[PDB]
Amino acid sequence: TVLLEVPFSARGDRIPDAVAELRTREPIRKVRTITGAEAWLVSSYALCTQVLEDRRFSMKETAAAGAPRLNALTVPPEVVNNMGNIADAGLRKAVMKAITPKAPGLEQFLRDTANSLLDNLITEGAPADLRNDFADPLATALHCKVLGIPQEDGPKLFRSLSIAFMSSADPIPAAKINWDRDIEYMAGILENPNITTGLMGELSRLRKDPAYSHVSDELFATIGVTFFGAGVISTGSFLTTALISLIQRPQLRNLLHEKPELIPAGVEELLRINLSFADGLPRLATADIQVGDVLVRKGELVLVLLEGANFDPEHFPNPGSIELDRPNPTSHLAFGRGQHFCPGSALGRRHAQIGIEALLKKMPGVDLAVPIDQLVWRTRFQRRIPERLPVLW
Ligand code: HEM
Ligand SMILES: Oc1ccc(-c2n[nH]c(NCc3c[nH]cn3)c2-c2ccc(O)cc2)cc1
Ligand SMILES: Oc1ccc(-c2n[nH]c(NCc3c[nH]cn3)c2-c2ccc(O)cc2)cc1
Repeated sequence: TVLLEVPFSARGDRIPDAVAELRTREPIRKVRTITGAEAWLVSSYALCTQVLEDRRFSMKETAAAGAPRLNALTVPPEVVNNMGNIADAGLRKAVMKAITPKAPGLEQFLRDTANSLLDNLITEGAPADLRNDFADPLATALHCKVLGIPQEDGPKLFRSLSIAFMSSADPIPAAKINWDRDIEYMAGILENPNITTGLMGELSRLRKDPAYSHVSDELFATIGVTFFGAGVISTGSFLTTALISLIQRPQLRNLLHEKPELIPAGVEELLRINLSFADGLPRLATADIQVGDVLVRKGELVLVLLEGANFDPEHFPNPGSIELDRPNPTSHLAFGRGQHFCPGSALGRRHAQIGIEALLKKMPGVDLAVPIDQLVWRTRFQRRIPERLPVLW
């Protein structure tokens, strides 16, 4: 027998029985990644939070030359430190303000786009693909709006993502090609006088502001590419697997349809049980640090298994069930924790809440149109998603 390998399963509709067993017996244990490197897999809520809240477990240094790797880089090394670069350039507050869902028109844009997507589906008739023809276009449309770039440009940028967020043992030639092309697109956007709204609009004017004159010009285009990619792949994938969890629970579906004011509470539970992250979050130990029964050594790789924490019965009793009245409802790790907590968390919540609200209104009888085992789960990818999500209503 060989050392236990990660990831365990590409299926995003059920957590393996093995996670519970692992968490109970060995909440931190050694595993092998797809590159052949060894790593510590952390799977209890307590130890996951300890790692995420201790900056000596570094995200930046996972990109160091010769480090044990979860997967191959699909960005330049320094872009792993993207938020650190943004903060050092003085751009953190501006980036945050631009990607809030409280921007005027934004919530109405989401509703209009979702409703328009659903009407098209209805007109075509069942079956409909809720991933390719609903959740992902909605994510793509949203991030075009958030960035301030043409809606028409969305599908072209989206096409990079099935490779850009691969979880590969080896570097990917196509990833570099798409990167260079997408970076050039965003640089053009910065020079485009028509682009005055959203994130790219704000970055364009900060670029001409004397207070930012010494900010690297390549960081501006990089922010656009990375926030579009991360936002679209994360919201599209989350909404998709959230719709599966909802569909699998007709009474919850009915309840939220009847009482839509419960939808935010519903989405928060759907976030907690969400299996969209295919791998643990990687960190490199920059010191010798005790984690449970293991002294992690400087230079070693640690993987924070989000569903390990989020299904931990010591923190979330009956973790497999959706409870709209938990006393600790946002304390899940779906958005991470600590220094690198997701900057798009508000946008991600609203994308899901509005998508679900529109869906339940337009398709109250929504149900899977194929047996659940017929869903095709994407492999070697940083997210777990079904290639198609056929439904009827
Ligand atoms: C439901 C939707 C989303 C989920 C589940 C999600 C999940 C996460 C998680 C778990 C992390 C932490 C990664 C780590 O600590 O290693 C993260 C970070 C990040 N997220 Fe999200 N995210 C979502 C939406 C978004 C959106 C809408 C954006 C931007 C528009 C975004 C951009 C980012 C960026 C740039 C980081 C890196 C933060 C850093 O390095 O400090 N995400 N996300
Ligand atoms: O056009 C794009 C947009 C995004 C990525 C991307 N792919 N994978 C990751 N994640 C870290 C990673 C893992 N393996 C290799 N890179 C990112 C990313 C996300 C956000 C961020 O701030 C910094 C990088 C790639 C191409
Ligand atoms: O298993 C591993 C992990 C990482 C490296 C590594 N390669 N290049 C660097 N260079 C940055 C660097 C900063 N200070 C001293 N090295 C490091 C490294 C080491 C330890 C550390 O705490 C932070 C980074 C090598 C093997």
